[PDB]
Amino acid sequence: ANEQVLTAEQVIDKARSYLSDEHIAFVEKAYLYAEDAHREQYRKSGEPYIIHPIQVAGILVDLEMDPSTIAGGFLHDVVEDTDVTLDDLKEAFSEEVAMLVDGVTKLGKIKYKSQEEQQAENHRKMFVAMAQDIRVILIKLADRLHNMRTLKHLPQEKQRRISNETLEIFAPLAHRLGISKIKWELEDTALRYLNPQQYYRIVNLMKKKRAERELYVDEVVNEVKKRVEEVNIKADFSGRPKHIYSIYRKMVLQNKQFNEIYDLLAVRILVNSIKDCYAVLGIIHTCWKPMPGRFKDYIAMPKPNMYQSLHTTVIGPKGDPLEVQIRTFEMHEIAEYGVAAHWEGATFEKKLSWFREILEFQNESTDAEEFMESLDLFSDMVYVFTPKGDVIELPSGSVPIDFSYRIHSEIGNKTIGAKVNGKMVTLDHKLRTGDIVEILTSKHSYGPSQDWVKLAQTSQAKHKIRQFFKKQRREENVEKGRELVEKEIKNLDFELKDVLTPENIQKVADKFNFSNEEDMYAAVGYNGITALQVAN
Amino acid sequence: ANEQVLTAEQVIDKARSYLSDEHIAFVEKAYLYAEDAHREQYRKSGEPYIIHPIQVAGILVDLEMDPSTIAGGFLHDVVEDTDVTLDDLKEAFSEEVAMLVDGVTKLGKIKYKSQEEQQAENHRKMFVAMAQDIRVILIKLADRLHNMRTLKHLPQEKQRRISNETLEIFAPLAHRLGISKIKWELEDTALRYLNPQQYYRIVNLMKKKRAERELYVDEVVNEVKKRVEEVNIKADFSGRPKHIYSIYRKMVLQNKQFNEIYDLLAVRILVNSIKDCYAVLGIIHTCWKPMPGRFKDYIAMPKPNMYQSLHTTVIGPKGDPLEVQIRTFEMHEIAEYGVAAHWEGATFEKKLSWFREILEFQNESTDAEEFMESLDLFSDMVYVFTPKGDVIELPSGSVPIDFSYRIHSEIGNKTIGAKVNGKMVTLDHKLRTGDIVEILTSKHSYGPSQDWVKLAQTSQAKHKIRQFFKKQRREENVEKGRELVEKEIKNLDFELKDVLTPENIQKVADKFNFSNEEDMYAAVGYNGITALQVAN
Ligand SMILES: [Mn+2]
Ligand SMILES: [Mn+2]
Repeated sequence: ANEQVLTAEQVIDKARSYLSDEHIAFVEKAYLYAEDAHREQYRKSGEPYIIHPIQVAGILVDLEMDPSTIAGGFLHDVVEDTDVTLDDLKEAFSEEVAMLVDGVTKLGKIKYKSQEEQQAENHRKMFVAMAQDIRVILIKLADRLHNMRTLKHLPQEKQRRISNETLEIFAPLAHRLGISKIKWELEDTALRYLNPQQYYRIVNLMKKKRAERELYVDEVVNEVKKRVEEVNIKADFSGRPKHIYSIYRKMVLQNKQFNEIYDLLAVRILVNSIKDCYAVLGIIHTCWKPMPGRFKDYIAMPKPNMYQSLHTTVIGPKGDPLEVQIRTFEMHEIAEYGVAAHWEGATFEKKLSWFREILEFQNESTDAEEFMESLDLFSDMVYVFTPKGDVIELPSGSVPIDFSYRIHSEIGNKTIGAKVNGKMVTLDHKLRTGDIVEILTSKHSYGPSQDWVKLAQTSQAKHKIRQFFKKQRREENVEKGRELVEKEIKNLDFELKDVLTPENIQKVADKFNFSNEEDMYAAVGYNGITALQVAN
Repeated sequence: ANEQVLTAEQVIDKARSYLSDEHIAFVEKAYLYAEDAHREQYRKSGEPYIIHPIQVAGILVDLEMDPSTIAGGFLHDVVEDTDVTLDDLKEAFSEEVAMLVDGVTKLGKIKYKSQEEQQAENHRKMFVAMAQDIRVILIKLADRLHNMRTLKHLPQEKQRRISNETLEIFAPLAHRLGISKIKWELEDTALRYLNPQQYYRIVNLMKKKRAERELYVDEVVNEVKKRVEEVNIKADFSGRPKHIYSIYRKMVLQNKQFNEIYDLLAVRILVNSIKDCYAVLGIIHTCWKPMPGRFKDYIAMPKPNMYQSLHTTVIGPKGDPLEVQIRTFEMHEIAEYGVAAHWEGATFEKKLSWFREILEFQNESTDAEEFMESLDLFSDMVYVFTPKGDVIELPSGSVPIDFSYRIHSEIGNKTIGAKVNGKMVTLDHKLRTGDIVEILTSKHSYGPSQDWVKLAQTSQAKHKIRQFFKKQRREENVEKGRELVEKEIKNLDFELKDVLTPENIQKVADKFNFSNEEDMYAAVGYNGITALQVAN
């Protein structure tokens, strides 16, 4: 059960799968240089020299990085391990590859610090100063990952020290950049050496219940898709296996004994848009009761490492907890491969600076690893729920009036009150995201008031209110131009015309050839003398 | 048939409908000052003095402008018409109101220019220099609108000269700012004096056919909503009456005789989102054949005056032409009341500068009033059609692979070719917006290739391709770890084990307690010696 060592041709072809011929030639020259560098110069364990740089470059290609990063990973242990120097590499390929390799070597030359967070900050500072980018950090993370994969050949004390350095520096740094695969693998492979007893205990504890958990998952997945595809929203997804080191992270927390750890490796749901995300949220909330306070909105409040999802723990099946996760495919790419997945005339000027800034804030974020509300009122769209499960979007600052007019026009016109998550609110009340809103309606009502056009936020609601008021004005002027001028014209003189009310007078009113007959009456709301002389 | 003169209390209450008490006090003080300014100082025609500023301020409130603009409209004819000077106004209220009133008066003091476009540019330059904003321009447009409304009391030559100045300067300027109501009213009321014969001819020509046109509309509206509400997308809308001066604009064009003017005052459709706009577009294209080249996308290529809609002329009912318009409610607010509808610590710094820039480009846009493709590849979402009418969104640069994977996962995996609007295209072909795409599918196919992950643009398609390749790798390693090691272990020695193939060896393979039994076979794709010794 050891994943094999890949050859160089496979890595070159997998890089060719997403690169052009020039980058392929660059990485091939780098590979040949790395081969000719350590020739007749092998490891202490007797294993060939090029296996380690080849695996580092393969892990880097697995992240699909820039060709300079892959060349540096091929040439990361060439300067101080062989006769080739830094000037040789700078003359060979470029100055940037030299910077990357020199940074990797410098971070290989580490120093002890009195404090732990301070040595983490020193490892961060070396990078940030020598490379605002992560290319050096990525190459070093690949080096450490391959070291963790081939650690069993080393003495046990060295194994434990390397695993400690990984758990205290490299794995939290990988978490800082959003690269989650490397984080999980480093954490698991470090716990395997630091505490093999707890590692295998967690493994064989997950073993017994993962069968009934697969059944729980399959059933909940089936029900979820059967109730989601009805609202005509497609979503490819699967179950999320909870990795071991997170189990130990919550396990060592004395309160969170393994039994009834409330996260129980629930299902993730990948979908196309954010509105679809919140629709799936509402559907899951309507299919099962959510546990209070167990909802986390990492979309409107993204994690500082760009993580973006939606977590909610519900009652679900027979088993009490299930913490469903919902995110989009871009959000999945981010939450999986961080900046490397994210990675214009010059696309490397603002990129590395923003990455340095996100790392300079993620240091403080790692000093307090949990929620630690960040920054905000930046989001423009709030997604509100209907009690049945439907989720509708509104501009931030929208009122329940906008909600009602978004549901239906007639439903909006006859609005009286509003209930936000079971609370009698005012129509002026602002709408947050996620809260469930239901409006009070009755056809026995005149309609809106003059204040509705002011306190509304959605343009649609304002438009419909203007339309309603204009219709009312038209009917008002028509009632005037019927009754008031039906008397005012010839109060006594039309007594015959009050006896005989024919349609020929309609025709003599049509010779004015205004827009409409209803308009023939509506114009009277302004002028009353025109039809006063043409009563003939 | 003359719309009445509104009082001051009505305008103050309508401003109160969307303002606070302080702005109401400001506009009330401005109104009282305007009343006491021209007291015992009436017009040449004998009409009271305050009617004109009151109507100007009422038109400004109808646009719901800032209180300073309404105060200036109340006080636009106070400086040079009364004893009150500019310093009096500057000491009374502020410096900004003084700037606005002085600009209005300066543009009332106009100069003749040798060229027509040059005098239009002079009228633009006076504004832009004295006010990068439109507040002065808005007050002057309201002044000119009220002058056009009360023009019948003036001599005919003065009527025609004022209407000419309106048609050559004020109406095109209102069009420059996107304010369309004022543009239409000014154009119609100017054509009424400049060419009453053609005005009333167009009126009584529209009269005869507008009945059958109302029938055509009602029927098309009914069919459209009946076929749109089925796809579960709501849209409030109505018919769009074609104003008279546009009829004359196309009529004076010798080719476009009134008969079969291809625009025939078709229906507009207001909807919530842009995706809904293009969905309505596809539905209308599937219900009736579109006329070639009669489609205009003013959403992806907005008019320089911020106009944003979607026009398409189709065959429709018995009658040959019908040019349906589709836009959102924000787009409707824009296309109706321009910048005044559009109108942060300081919200007036960038606003007026951007408005000045849009006017400095709309001058050139008015020198060539028609399409005049502007700027671009700025839009991020391309909306593609399915031949049935469904419209799906993609990121710009998406390939038909992304389209197929967006339709369905299985449909995507078995993709072979693609047809864009009836043309056999490559899967590498980039997708424009609006074109109809249909992919070729067949379950007799292995699946994607290594190039698909590269040339795809949607993250969802890349994710599904990675998943497919990983499933194939798993099954490949399982086939290996069945056959190759089923022989390689004990080629002759397991002849008994080839005779007896029981499930107890499955149990001795389960004592390794790896993840899954399928994983018990999949791990053999890397290591083949572990199960070689435990054949017992
Ligand atoms: Mn190394
Ligand atoms: Mn005036």
